[PDB]
Amino acid sequence: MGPGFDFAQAIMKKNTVIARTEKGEFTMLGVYDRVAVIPTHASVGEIIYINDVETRVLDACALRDLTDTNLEITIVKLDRNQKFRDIRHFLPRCEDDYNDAVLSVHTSKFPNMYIPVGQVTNYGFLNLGGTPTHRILMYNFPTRAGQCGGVVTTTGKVIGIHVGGNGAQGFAAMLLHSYFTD
Repeated sequence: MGPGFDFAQAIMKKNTVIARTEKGEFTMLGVYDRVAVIPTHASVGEIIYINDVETRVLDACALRDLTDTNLEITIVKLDRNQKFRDIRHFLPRCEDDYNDAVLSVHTSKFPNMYIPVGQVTNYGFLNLGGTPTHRILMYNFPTRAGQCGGVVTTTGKVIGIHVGGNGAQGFAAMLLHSYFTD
């Protein structure tokens, strides 16, 4: 409908796959080469389904900050025959607040879904499903089950992946450029 949705659509069309684990179907953001991200509660194992194709996991790392607190991001390297478009230059370098964000989801249940969520707060600490979690972004939109792994964007930036909600608010884990230095 406008330039926010335009940027969101460009990321969804080239940099997402549908990931399936024993814990469900998730939107998965490809970042560069064969490296992607997914919420840690997806419980990635040695094998994952990517667009319904059986795929070996070459590496998976559940990120924690330097205080050994959960960040809810798992970085996965996939034994896939094709690289993602490199989108690391769209990642923010520091923790920040944002205006006018879009949450975009692509699953069997919610295809081609875009949600304008408005203002995004640097919320910080969240008790997420009983797990102390840091670097949480918050938006005042009643996001529901199935939208986990959803990409949060602004015009020109990919800022986070959806990891939960409380029925009134939705929460995303920050993506930072420093996670994907190779």
